[PDB]
Amino acid sequence: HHHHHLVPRGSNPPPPETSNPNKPKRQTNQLQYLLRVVLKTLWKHQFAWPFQQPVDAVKLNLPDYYKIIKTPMDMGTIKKRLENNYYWNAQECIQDFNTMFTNCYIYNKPGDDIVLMAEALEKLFLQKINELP
Ligand SMILES: COc1cc2c(cc1NS(=O)(=O)c1cc(Br)ccc1OC)OC(C)(C)C(=O)N2
Repeated sequence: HHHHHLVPRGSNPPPPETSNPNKPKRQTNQLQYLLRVVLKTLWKHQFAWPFQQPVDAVKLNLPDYYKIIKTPMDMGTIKKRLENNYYWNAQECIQDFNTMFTNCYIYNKPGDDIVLMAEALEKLFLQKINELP
């Protein structure tokens, strides 16, 4: 038999939503700070790049990534959610950051370069969180 299962291929899943008209939303002091200070300082950091977009498991040759990580999250998605006023409160946005960091610590090994990057970003995140209004 000449079917060698070379197709169909893998793919990335659809990315998290960044819009949802029926989701409850608010603008709050805390959410404005989350965009203007928290997200924008992490985004500009030289360790941000692995976290600036949904994980492209196809490009990165990480075929196990979406087998292990079932609640993906990234700063591109968070940025867009903040820009779109998607959240109801600060907790929803903070939880997204916490999911992103937790995913990184699940997927990778302590001491890995990616983990060193997440640790540094998480330290900065926690510092900025402490000055939330
Ligand atoms: C092993 O390659 C990677 C592992 C991760 C990763 C990216 C890669 N591949 S890579 O080419 O971006 C890469 C980044 C660093 Br830092 C070190 C080695 C890498 O690939 C070998 O980012 C995410 C998906 C957020 C992750 O949690 N882990």
